[PDB]
Amino acid sequence: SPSNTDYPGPHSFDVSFQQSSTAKSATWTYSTELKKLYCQIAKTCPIQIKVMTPPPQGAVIRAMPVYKKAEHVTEVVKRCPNHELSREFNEGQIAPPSHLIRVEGNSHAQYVEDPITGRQSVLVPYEPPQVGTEFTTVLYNFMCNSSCVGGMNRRPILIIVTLETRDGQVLGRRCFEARICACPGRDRKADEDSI
Amino acid sequence: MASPSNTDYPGPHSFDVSFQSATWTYSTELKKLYCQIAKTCPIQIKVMTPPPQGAVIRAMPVYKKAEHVTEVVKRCPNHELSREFNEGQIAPPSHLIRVEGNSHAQYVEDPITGRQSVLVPYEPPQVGTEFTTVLYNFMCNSSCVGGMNRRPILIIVTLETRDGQVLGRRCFEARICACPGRDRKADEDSIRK
Amino acid sequence: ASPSNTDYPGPHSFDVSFQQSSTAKSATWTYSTELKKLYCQIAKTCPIQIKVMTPPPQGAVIRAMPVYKKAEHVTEVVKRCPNHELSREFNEGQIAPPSHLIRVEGNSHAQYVEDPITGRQSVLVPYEPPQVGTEFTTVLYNFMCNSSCVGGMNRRPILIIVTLETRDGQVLGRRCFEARICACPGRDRKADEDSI
Amino acid sequence: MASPSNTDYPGPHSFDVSFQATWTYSTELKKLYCQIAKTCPIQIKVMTPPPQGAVIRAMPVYKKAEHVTEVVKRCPNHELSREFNEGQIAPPSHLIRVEGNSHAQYVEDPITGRQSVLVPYEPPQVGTEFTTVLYNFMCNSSCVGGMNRRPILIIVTLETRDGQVLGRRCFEARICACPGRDRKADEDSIRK
DNA sequence: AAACATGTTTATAAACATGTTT
DNA sequence: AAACATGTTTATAAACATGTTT
Ligand SMILES: [Zn+2]
Ligand SMILES: [Zn+2]
Ligand SMILES: [Zn+2]
Ligand SMILES: [Zn+2]
Repeated sequence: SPSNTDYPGPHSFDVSFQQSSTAKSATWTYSTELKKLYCQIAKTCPIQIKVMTPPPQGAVIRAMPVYKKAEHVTEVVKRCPNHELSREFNEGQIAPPSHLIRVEGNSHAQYVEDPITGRQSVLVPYEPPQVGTEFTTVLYNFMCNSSCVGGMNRRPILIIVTLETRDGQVLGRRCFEARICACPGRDRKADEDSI
Repeated sequence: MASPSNTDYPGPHSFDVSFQSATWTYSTELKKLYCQIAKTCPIQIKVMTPPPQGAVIRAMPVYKKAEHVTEVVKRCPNHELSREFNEGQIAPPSHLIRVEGNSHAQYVEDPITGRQSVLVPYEPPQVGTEFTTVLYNFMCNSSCVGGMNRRPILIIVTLETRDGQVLGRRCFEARICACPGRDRKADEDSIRK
Repeated sequence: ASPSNTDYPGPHSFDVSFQQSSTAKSATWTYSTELKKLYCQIAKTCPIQIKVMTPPPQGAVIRAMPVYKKAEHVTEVVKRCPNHELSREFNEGQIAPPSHLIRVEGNSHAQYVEDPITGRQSVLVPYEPPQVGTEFTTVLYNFMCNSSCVGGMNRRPILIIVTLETRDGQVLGRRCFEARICACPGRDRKADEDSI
Repeated sequence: MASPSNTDYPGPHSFDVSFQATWTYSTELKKLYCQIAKTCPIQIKVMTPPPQGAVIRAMPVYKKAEHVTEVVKRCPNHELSREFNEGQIAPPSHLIRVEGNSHAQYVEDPITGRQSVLVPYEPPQVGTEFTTVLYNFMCNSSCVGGMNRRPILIIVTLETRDGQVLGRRCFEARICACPGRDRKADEDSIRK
């Protein structure tokens, strides 16, 4: 299984989320001390990338899902069959109906599965912020609820975004739990009460 | 052309269907069958004069709401592809309604309407019995995402002639779920408005 | 392959049967004819009647072997549970291997055997014709583990396979019957009868 | 010698035992009802600190005189089972085990053949009034081959580093399948 | 024999978790 | 959001099966 350990690296690589509009019906929200994303299915979710020094030639940013619990870590993460086949979300998407993770607003994006692992992930060429901007925004879409039967089956997962060299070297990586549900607002308020 | 009818029609042979926290339960006041997925479901048929020769009983599911009638009812992709319930089995894996215990049961998909249904040759009751029994199994919960997506359905059981002329028709709403008992009691308290 | 339980009267019209089952409510054993099933308490002796219409061969013998009733289990040797195999109780000064489920009492020539390859256990007795004026040869069998014995039969129904053989193991006839070793044969048998 | 004593003896340190479902304890019948191998929390209480190598021994013994002379052990079935016996420091025969303590030491008297398990005594956590020991019982009271439904007592003894008994408390233990059911049973049974 | 004892199974019912509708 | 809807998981109680005691 792939590594899920925070490694800032040579470019002080960092992933973060802008203000999570706590306005009750927020399409997504992020608990900072739970290191957890609560996101509605398919809704666009913006991620902030910061680097302390410019990364290499054609570096890239990959996002890969994986289960949190040890008993499952071995199993790939993809869209439950019902969602892989249904008409919605698939209309005419340049992504494979299997991949739980999609990127938005970036035609240079490229999806991929590994023959040896059969692990699914999406890659995007790194691109420095625009003038007077501190972050580089990547737009993500999560295609299955974390409770789809025949898929995540209510099994927690976590996103492992990593920065890499044009040819695979791991320049840095960060991770956060991701619960893609219907009421990120409620499911977060509640999780913050279990303690 | 139009969506299959759902109006009760006893017909020349006075054709009628009826039912005898168990596997299922049937509300007569709501004419609605509550039942667990894939569990066996006994339906009693009754005629007052013998149907013709190759007379058959066909069961077809159709959405209840006008908003959905035109869409064929089928199993959700999950279940249609799952090995569970489809291993040793002659029913095409997509058909919602199957009938167990009758080798002559034939499943059919309309070549033009795309609609699916299962027939069973008509056979009078056993001697000293007043009811011919048919055993249905329903293969998807009403709530199956990808399938019924919780849209209610009607079961249209129709007595026909060897060559598909309808001679009788009875209909009932079917709610395949995990807790027929609970849910039925819910619907019953709901009208206790 | 898992030993044959097919009824086969053979050339000598081999047949096993039971005398009065004395119901008594407290019998040490009882036998249902309609269920072909023997009910009997652990270790209590069990008289079984053998009949033949023509004398069997020379070294002709009678072997009794337990085997599981259900296909799902038929491949597992039937033996005593560890508890009873290790216990001093019943193994006191017996000539019989402590692991063997079926024993025979009142016969010095009785001989226990484990198949080197199959590892199956059985007990044989040299067949002897009945005493003068008696129609049946009698064989006293003992069953050393209840059925519900944990780590042993663990409530898995068995069948006993009594067989008539030639001195050299050729089967001359074979009969079978289920065998439920319990504490209240009277109750359990009535139970099975109401059940139907 | 004679069979191990079972009379409560608080002793110089006011040694006492108590209990705060997988288990339940009847105070009127001084009896513990609990499921097999499941974890059992027992609360030790003293009023002054015991000596140095002070230990807490737990030893099981038959309740009835008809059986006291017999050592209480696991039935051959469980003793030989892979179940509960895989990675274990406790001998597979020992009925009582202690979980959550690497210092726990199992002993079998060379002469009496009796088996128990000791745990070094350590005072409660700061702000806590009780030292807690976690015990596991590896056979059902009913195990054929073993207890064979014969009732047993648990003799928890506070001892000197060299085994001189300093304190002693006892309680009957019934390891069964439904502690709730059985306790209610005995309870209704005496209410008669 | 009748009543009890005691580990397993079966049945019922709440409590959960989480998506949709009012 | 507040309420509901609807499959799962947990908790409880009965019912069983079967050996012992009275
Ligand atoms: Zn999905
Ligand atoms: Zn389905
Ligand atoms: Zn045994
Ligand atoms: Zn045991």
